[PDB]
Amino acid sequence: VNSFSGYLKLTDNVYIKNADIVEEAKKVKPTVVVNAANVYLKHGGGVAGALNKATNNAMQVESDDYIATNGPLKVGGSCVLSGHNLAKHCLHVVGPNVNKGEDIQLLKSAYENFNQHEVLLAPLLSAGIFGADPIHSLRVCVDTVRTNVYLAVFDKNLYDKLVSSFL
Ligand SMILES: CC[C@@H](CNc1ncnc2nc[nH]c12)NC(=O)CC1CCCCC1
Repeated sequence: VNSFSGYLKLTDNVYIKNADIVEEAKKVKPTVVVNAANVYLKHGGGVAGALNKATNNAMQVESDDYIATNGPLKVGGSCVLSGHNLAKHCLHVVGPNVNKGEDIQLLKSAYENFNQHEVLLAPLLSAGIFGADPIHSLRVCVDTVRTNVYLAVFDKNLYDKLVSSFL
């Protein structure tokens, strides 16, 4: 038993809710919150800008030191950093950004990072400002992630469409 509330059950291991990931994080304080990152860990908008704003920019400061030491992430890759005031850890995961021309096949690789963590609070990768089909992202999630994932979808209208089309 965990502390996530009002999630609809999609599969054995995938749950979904119409919620702002920042508000879910602040209420739950999960072990892992997933950030929808880019390779430079420049957290400007969408999930990344919203989480970073909620950390008072501490996420960005930590991320800049990470990049200065390690260089950019790979598309499809990830790193574990602090969750600051939102979670124990933040798993920064880079899904492909279709609005930049990146291979959508890399979305499966991105979701594979979730399997290194038993339970995660996460957004829909590559969707929203990253430009990919959200129904496809949810499908890849369900077909790739084997650990327990609690998906927070910000847009109400999209959430209704995702559930109603899941089948
Ligand atoms: C589906 C991914 C999600 C990612 N963004 C966020 N996901 C969770 N919590 C967040 N808090 C702040 N941003 C958050 N984007 C949205 O839902 C917005 C809709 C995308 C399609 C077109 C209509 C808008």
